[PDB]
Amino acid sequence: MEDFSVSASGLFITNEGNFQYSNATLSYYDPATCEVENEVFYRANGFKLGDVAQSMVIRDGIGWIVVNNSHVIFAIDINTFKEVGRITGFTSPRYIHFLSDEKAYVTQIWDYRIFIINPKTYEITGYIECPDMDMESGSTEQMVQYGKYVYVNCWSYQNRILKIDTETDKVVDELTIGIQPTSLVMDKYNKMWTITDGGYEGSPYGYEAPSLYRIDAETFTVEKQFKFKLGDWPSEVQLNGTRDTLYWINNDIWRMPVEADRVPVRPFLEFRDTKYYGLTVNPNNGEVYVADAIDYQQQGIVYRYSPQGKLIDEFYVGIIPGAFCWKLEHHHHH
Ligand code: CNC
Ligand SMILES: [Cl-]
Repeated sequence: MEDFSVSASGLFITNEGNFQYSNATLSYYDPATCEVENEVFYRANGFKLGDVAQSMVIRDGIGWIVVNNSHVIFAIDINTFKEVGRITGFTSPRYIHFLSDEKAYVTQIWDYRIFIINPKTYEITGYIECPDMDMESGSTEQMVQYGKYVYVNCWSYQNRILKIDTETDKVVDELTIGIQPTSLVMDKYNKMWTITDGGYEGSPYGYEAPSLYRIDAETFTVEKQFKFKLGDWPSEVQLNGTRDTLYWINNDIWRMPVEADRVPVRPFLEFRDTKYYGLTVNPNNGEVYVADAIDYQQQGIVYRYSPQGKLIDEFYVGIIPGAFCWKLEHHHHH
């Protein structure tokens, strides 16, 4: 076991590792020193994260790491990386969304329910049943808040956004769109963005040209749709800190102002026959980080770009780096 006491400002990278090989890891990058630290959860705690580290949220000095195929969320000190607690019993957890210190939602694959937890006591307290959904093909994924409502995309073998009333913990509406919306963000106009992966060739569920959608939160209606090419396998809508510039992965890294009527001809970062897989925008300074899985086998590489697309830095992370979590001392945005 190793003692860490890292920067007040930094960047976590979760590494999924290889599904069913239990080689998921956590990386910590200091943008001021341009130094990366790899395998920091193992190094700090003396045991493995597990299988498919999916996502991470930082709240009140604690990092909540979702380990999808280990049925657990780890709570860590964001400075020492030491575990302060864990929640077990998740079917196959995906994303955590906090409503309070005592209430959060945890989405699942292979379950038709969203888990309700108490992060304070580290307990599962209840379940939200998704309509028209079973265990065999169930999927809830990313979440955004809109007043008293949480919106959630249904990804694997699903084609819906659900609306949850957080005051009753019930799904109160749904919207059917293209198959397998991957990810969900809310822009500063309270308009949601989601991008579909289009399924895959030979899928028992579907295989189609994928789309990027803008969905008004108030009317819960599609306002814009940008359809791509059959065989495209897009992912990971991401916003800048002012929530007026959208990024996503579709071979290339794409950038579009949220009020645009057309996807720009030119991508932010050109495809280079690798596997762009993870994406984030520094919420304070607009710097763009691209996690490249390369070939899903070797150590991944993160590329750090200026908001104008000029390379700043590049560093190795773990295998299949999938997600980022910002550790910021101050947020410039409200
Ligand atoms: C590439 C890939 C990946 N996939 Co697929 C995705 N997205 N996937 C695919 C594709 C594989 C073929 C291709 N076009 O390249 C593709 C699009 C067909 C696919 C399909 C699926 N995938 C699916 C899921 C959910 C997953 N996939 C990942 C394994 C997920 C991977 C991410 C990860 N962290 O592992 C992943 C990004 C990289 C796998 C890889 O090539 N590794 C390198 C390779 C050398 O190692 P490998 O051990 O031989 O990998 C093989 C397996 O991973 C297998 N496989 C891939 N996905 C699954 C899912 C399941 C349930 C099973 C049993 C096997 C697989 O295919 C690979 C090629 O043989 C996953 C961990 C991503 C995630 N972070 O959630 C996740 C499984 C989570 C879980 N707890 O079950 C689908 C259910 C998604 C969907 N509804 O479209 C579906 C299931 C197919 C099935 N039942 O076999
Ligand atoms: Cl680790």
